[PDB]
Amino acid sequence: PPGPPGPPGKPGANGLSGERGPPGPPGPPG
Amino acid sequence: PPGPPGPPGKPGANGLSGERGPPGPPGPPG
Amino acid sequence: PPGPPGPPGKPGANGLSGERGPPGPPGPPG
Repeated sequence: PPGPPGPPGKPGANGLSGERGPPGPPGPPG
Repeated sequence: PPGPPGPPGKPGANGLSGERGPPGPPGPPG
Repeated sequence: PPGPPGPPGKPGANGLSGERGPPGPPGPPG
C-alpha cells in the first residue's frame, strides 16, 4: 500500500504591496 | 516511508492601492 | 514504498496596502 503522505507544503509568496495612491486635489485659495 | 512536504501554495492576493493624497497648500497671497 | 508529497500549501499572506498619494498642487492665488 502507499506510504503516508508528507506534511503540507508551505504558504505561497506574500502578495504584492499595493501601489501608491493618486495626487491630492489643489489647495484652497491663498 | 512518509513522503516529502507538499508543493508551496499559490501567491497571495494583491495589496490594495493607497488612497488619494492630501489637498495641496493654500495658494499665494492676494 | 515512498509516500506521496503532502498537500499543497495555503495561499500566501495578503499583500499590504500602499502608501497614500502625494499632496496636491498649490491652490489659486488669493
